[PDB]
Amino acid sequence: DIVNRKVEHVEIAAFENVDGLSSSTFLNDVILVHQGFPGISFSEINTKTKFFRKEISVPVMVTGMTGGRNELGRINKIIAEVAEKFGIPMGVGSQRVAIEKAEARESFAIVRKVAPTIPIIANLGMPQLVKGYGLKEFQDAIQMIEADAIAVHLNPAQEVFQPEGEPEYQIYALEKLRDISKELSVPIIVKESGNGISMETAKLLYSYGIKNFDTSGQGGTNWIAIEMIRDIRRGNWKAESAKNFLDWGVPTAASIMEVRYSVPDSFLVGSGGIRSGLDAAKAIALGADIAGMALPVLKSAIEGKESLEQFFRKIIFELKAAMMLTGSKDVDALKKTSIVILGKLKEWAEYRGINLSIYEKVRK
Amino acid sequence: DIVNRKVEHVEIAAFENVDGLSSSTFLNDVILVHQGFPGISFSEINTKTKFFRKEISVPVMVTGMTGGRNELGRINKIIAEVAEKFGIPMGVGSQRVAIEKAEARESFAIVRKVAPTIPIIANLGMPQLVKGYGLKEFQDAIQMIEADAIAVHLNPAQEVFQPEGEPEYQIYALEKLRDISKELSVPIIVKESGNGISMETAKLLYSYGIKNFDTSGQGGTNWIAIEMIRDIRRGNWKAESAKNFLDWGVPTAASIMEVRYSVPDSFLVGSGGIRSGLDAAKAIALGADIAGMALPVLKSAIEGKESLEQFFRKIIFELKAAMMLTGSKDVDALKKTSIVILGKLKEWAEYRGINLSIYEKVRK
Amino acid sequence: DIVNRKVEHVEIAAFENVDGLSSSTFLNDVILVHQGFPGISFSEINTKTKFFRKEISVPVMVTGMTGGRNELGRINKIIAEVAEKFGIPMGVGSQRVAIEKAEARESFAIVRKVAPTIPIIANLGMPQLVKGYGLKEFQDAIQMIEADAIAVHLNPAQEVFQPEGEPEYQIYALEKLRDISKELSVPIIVKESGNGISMETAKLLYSYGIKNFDTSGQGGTNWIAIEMIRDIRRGNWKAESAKNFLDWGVPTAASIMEVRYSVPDSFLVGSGGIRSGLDAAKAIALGADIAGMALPVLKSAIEGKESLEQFFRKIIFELKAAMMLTGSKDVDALKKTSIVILGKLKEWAEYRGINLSIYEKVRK
Amino acid sequence: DIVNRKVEHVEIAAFENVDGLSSSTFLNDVILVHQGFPGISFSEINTKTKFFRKEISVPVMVTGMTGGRNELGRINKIIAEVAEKFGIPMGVGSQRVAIEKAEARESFAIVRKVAPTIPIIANLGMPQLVKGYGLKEFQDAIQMIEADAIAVHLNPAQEVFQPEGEPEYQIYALEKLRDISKELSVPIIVKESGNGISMETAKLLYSYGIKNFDTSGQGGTNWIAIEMIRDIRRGNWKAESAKNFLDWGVPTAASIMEVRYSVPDSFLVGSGGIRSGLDAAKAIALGADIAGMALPVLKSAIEGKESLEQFFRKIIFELKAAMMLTGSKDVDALKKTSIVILGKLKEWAEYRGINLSIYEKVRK
Ligand SMILES: Cc1cc2c(cc1C)N(C[C@H](O)[C@H](O)[C@H](O)COP(=O)(O)O)c1[nH]c(=O)[nH]c(=O)c1N2
Ligand SMILES: Cc1cc2c(cc1C)N(C[C@H](O)[C@H](O)[C@H](O)COP(=O)(O)O)c1[nH]c(=O)[nH]c(=O)c1N2
Ligand SMILES: Cc1cc2c(cc1C)N(C[C@H](O)[C@H](O)[C@H](O)COP(=O)(O)O)c1[nH]c(=O)[nH]c(=O)c1N2
Ligand SMILES: Cc1cc2c(cc1C)N(C[C@H](O)[C@H](O)[C@H](O)COP(=O)(O)O)c1[nH]c(=O)[nH]c(=O)c1N2
Ligand code: DMA
Ligand code: DMA
Ligand code: DMA
Ligand code: DMA
Ligand SMILES: [Mg+2]
Ligand SMILES: [Mg+2]
Ligand SMILES: [Mg+2]
Ligand SMILES: [Mg+2]
Repeated sequence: DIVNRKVEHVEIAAFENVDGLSSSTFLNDVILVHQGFPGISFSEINTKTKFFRKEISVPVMVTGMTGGRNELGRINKIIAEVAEKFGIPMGVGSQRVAIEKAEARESFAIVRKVAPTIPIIANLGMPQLVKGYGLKEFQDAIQMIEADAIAVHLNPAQEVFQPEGEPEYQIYALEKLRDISKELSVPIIVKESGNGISMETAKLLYSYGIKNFDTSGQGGTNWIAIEMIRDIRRGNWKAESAKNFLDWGVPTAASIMEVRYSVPDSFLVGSGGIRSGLDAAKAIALGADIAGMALPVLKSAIEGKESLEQFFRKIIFELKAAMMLTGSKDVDALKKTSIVILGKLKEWAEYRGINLSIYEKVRK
Repeated sequence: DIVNRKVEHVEIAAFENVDGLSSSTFLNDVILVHQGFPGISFSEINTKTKFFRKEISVPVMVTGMTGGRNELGRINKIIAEVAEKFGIPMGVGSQRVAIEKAEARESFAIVRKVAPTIPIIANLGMPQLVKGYGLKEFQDAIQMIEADAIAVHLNPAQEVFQPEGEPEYQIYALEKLRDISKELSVPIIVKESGNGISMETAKLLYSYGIKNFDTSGQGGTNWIAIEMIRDIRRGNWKAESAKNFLDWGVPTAASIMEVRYSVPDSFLVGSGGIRSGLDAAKAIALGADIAGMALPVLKSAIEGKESLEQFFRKIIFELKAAMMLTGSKDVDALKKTSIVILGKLKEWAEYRGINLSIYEKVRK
Repeated sequence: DIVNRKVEHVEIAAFENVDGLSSSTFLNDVILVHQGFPGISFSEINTKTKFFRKEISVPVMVTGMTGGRNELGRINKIIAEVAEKFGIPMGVGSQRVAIEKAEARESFAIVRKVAPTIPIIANLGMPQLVKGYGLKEFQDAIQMIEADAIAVHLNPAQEVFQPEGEPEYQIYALEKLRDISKELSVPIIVKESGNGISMETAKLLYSYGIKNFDTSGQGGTNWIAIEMIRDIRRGNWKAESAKNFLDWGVPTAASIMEVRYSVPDSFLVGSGGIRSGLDAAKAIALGADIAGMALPVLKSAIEGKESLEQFFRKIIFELKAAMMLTGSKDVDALKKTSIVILGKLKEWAEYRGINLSIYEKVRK
Repeated sequence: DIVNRKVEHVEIAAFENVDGLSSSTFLNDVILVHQGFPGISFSEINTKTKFFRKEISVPVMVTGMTGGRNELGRINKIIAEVAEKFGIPMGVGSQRVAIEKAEARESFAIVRKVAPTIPIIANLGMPQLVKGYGLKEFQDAIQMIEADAIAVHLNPAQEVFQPEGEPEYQIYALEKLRDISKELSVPIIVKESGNGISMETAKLLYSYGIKNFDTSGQGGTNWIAIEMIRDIRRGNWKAESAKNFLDWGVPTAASIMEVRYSVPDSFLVGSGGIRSGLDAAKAIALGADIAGMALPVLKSAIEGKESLEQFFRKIIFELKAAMMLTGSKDVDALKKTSIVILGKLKEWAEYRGINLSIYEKVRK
């Protein structure tokens, strides 16, 4: 039944109009300054970077999406086996369903079988921490796929408009998280799910010992939109309310600035509407350590293994083109390449007290 | 015959194209900062607030609209009985017509019969104070519905383009108002009617002892548009002039900033184009104490009692969603939640001498 | 054949698409702050103002347009006789044609016959001052209509794209103008013709003793557009060049700011795209002493005497509405009423060194 | 093969939709302030200016485009013979092809035969300097057309998306360039090719002794677009990546500011999307010494000799009109005429540390 929500999610995300629906990443307001004389050759560009204790080929990850049933597991298999081939890390979808029903454990375990070397990242929802999940459930999720880290997702926006949502985010869940990090063998990433991390949220999380964030800003997959659709589907009256919140949240680019600025030493994934290597480059240049993608990976994986390899090839090339044309020989150079910030993103930062000068210093 | 204007008003407002016609609230320029970790549960959100001496369930009021005849009174009945059920305060329409003709007194009295506990707010027009209304007419309007307060409306824009308008706002009417507040048992609210309160007007009113304002800014019901339509209807030449003034006035959001800034200790209703709980939340967060609605309430009440209950349910839910997602446990927290101010609203405030730093201080 | 240009001008201006073609007044960037409590009555609004030695009913003038032939003179008759009735001043079109051919003298003389009391303003082009016009031609034009002042028009943009244009503006023409003002019985106004006065131009003119300006900015009648059309009409290749300059010039609102700021004690007419009393009010509020109109007056006059009276009635009413709603009892109050300056106009002023604070001081 | 790319380039540029495709020059953000009193006559406007050791009639050049085959040479012949007639300098296309195959030497040599007096500018690509071109190849290209200077083009963006591109820009190529300037009889100009020169690139080039730049910014011919088309044409997968980079680069206007600001004493050609004399005037006023055009010259030359003479006539007239209407008697006056900078260009400059005050000083 929760496994039904799992298929509905994938089905709506893949085939319905929810990518950037009434939302914006603000990435249009970010411009990488072209360098007519790059000072490097294309083939000497090096895209390698660290991902905790491992090394990855490209500063891009597939962020968690699905699992919990068979056709969901065979998607996870396609994603993971291609991810392995390209040396890029992969998060799995929420593992709640695999703690609840043991038949679902396979659709997540397949990932480590077929991707033995890349970082794999586990996934559990924050609301579970208030509803009695603790150290052992976390250890289960982790060692079920031999995870290199665990992602705890923030989705209060989604839970609110969900027909069946559990919108409970009592502060005590953070005390519990902080305790679970005491004795977890792997690091915790806190990620949003299409609505973005603000500087108040980041600072709070940091004050409880969280050092790794994933922006998941608005302008990508619109989870409010997805739940609106589920609501329309069962004539649930919340549908119309959801419509009014379609553009709620921190746009991805704003979130990257906000997190980097408020917690300078963070490890930061810039995600939420990354659709090209150009988007990925902007996010990294803007302040992220790596870029994250979900929806476009799903869409390719559904079409098949080679479709997804073609996709990763395209992303990688686009990224390298952006690096080439900014004179960035490696990921570190990209992180400090010249940018222009315009428009609504500029106004956002100004109002939010982000000093553009001290910001430029912090991102390098 | 003035009872004809009363039906025409309702008929045009309800069924013709006048909501936000060529006008804007500037509320698009206000963004509530999403909090991925709210720190509260949805069901522990408390929406209660004070409304003078009484307590109300939700920081929302129905602002005055109509009365003066029978089908107008049965609308007032539907509005008031639903308002009672939800614990939200209700203003009645201008009571001039009930001071003039005694047959109209019923269409206002019904309100207190069917809504014994919520705050009810009386209504008289400012131009009447120049045309010989005084303490007794005020007391009449008040005790005719056992009002908890009286709203005196400013409508010079409307009076100008009205075919039959009385555009007289001599300063002496304020001396009279100030004298009437001497010996009125209830407080006075001064409200606009679709064209907004500026800081010059607020400061003037304050200097005469008025402490409670209702912004009624542009971007909602367009009263200049309504009178243009009445003018077109009787081939009155003023119709075309009215067309040129369709976007005249202070946008709601600007007005809320202006009044809060210029009179910090005011009790402020933020109204004019509030159409969702999101709009209500923005207005409160921006600086209002409560949000006010008229037109969408009318439209639902015309459709029937349950239609209106469905409407209030939707508004309330939307509001609580906004509170949830900003980590606002109660109305006070919402009043000091994080916002972003962009675009034309920002330019408006900057030009008008509204220091954004001292503004942030004042709203908290 | 210069009398042919005269008819072509009127015919194109009246019946072809040239009003605000690709141009803008920037008046949308000027907002008059609505006053919910005006503090005055509509009927006590006084619209009288000085126009040199005379007094006029309304702070509006009809700026010069035509004359030089019979159907042109009967337009001038309609304009002047209605202008007399309303107590508003009128400029005539360029009188070159009446100095050249004596048969054309009637189409200008009719104006003083039918309008004995209002200020009448003569008209000669600046390029004539380089081509041997002097004190006597000026005196001729003046006493031919018993002018209360003479307007000398700047039209280099127009002359450039004119098929037959004389684009000669040698500095020496100013020495000559300065000398002609020595012994002229009436004041000189220098006006543009759809392309606006900059602060460099105003300062220069001032340094030669000119104290009265008429902005005639872009966003109204587009003279480059008119000459483009004349060019298209005789397959003259300049047509396409003219197309590229369609938005050349200082927008009216920018010009008003520029002239007022650079020459604070100037008498300033704000003209170029004034189409409503609202436009007129904005121009005056912005810094003009009076507002000027040409094209919409032509269009009405062509339709007939009563059509034009209806037009002036509409303009006057609109103006008084703007005054009413800003609490402006008279023209002086309007000149210092509260405004907001946004958008492109704001950027224009900032770049041009117009300090917004010292500007606010100067306009009062 | 390489001579095929040469024809394809011309064919796509001339007949396909690639001029300003998804790109912008930002020239809309530059406004020349109109002067109602120019202070000059149109016929006394002098458009002469220096181009290294020679004098040219107009501050405009034809920047390099083509050559390498016969129908390409007869285009070069039309361009050069008209350029001679008008006294405007002409760059040739890349001469790589004429170093490689001797049959191609004629299509470049024709230029000096038919244009004996104007400056002719040679052309070689930067990537050739890493691939073993040196002093002798440069001297070949130079004396093959008796060049007055040599342009070395930067095209890394193009090389990246080219199906057959050589994206190699190792720093060592600059050491080589700097050495080649040791013993070249003529000056070197470094030009981009549709993607613009940034201040980092300019400063770097300057630090290696380069003093002459050609902005070739985005908003004109879109070379990424051209290669996308070549890619689509051979089902090369890069096509879709190129689509994501269609608006990559420094807009022309931004580039002119950037180069002028970062290297004040530079000789600067402002090119990339110059389509009218108005565009040319803006570029010069903005900070360029001369304006450069390519695509519109190609398009006319393809139509024939007289078509191209008509084109240069139109450009020249437009330029003089702009000069007239800003009171610019000569090129120097235009270089210091009054401008307004708005919009996205303003934001670009502000973020990039271009102080608008010190900028105004530098451009005069
Ligand atoms: C079908 C599907 C299902 C999920 C998601 C995505 C999709 C499309 N995402 C959210 C995802 O990781 C990401 O943060 C956002 O979707 C924004 O990225 P994109 O815009 O999709 O690239 C997600 N996040 C998470 O932490 N737990 C979950 O189980 C899921 N579920
Ligand atoms: C039919 C109708 C009639 C009235 C009104 C409204 C409507 C729709 N409103 C104005 C109202 O209280 C409010 O200030 C504005 O309409 C802006 O709010 P909305 O945009 O309608 O939510 C109103 N105001 C008032 O003070 N006296 C009046 O009698 C009325 N009349
Ligand atoms: C038919 C016609 C002919 C003329 C004009 C206008 C029209 C429409 N105007 C220009 C006019 O006075 C004014 O400055 C501009 O037209 C801008 O005002 P409007 O936009 O027309 O209100 C004008 N100006 C002038 O000084 N001498 C002239 O003879 C004329 N000729
Ligand atoms: C057909 C064709 C071919 C070339 C070019 C252009 C065209 C249209 N241009 C680029 C040109 O000089 C200029 O920098 C850009 O095209 C921008 O100017 P326009 O937007 O074309 O005016 C060019 N540049 C260069 O340095 N070497 C080359 O051989 C060519 N090739
Ligand atoms: C984008 C996202 C976080 C999806 C999972 O949410 P959910 O509440 O359906 O899953 P679970 O309840 O298993 O966390
Ligand atoms: C928005 C508003 C005040 C409507 C009532 O106007 P009116 O002029 O019909 O009211 P009254 O009955 O007080 O004249
Ligand atoms: C707008 C304007 C100034 C029109 C008169 O121009 P013109 O050149 O036709 O008139 P004249 O030849 O009389 O200067
Ligand atoms: C715009 C431009 C530089 C076109 C020539 O590119 P190319 O790579 O064909 O030049 P080359 O012949 O030097 O490789
Ligand atoms: Mg959950
Ligand atoms: Mg009334
Ligand atoms: Mg003339
Ligand atoms: Mg090459």
